[PDB]
Amino acid sequence: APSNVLSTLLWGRACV
Repeated sequence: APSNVLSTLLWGRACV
């Protein structure tokens, strides 16, 4: 799912 706020930290790794 979209990182939104924390997606960035785990962008392309784990935003869920």
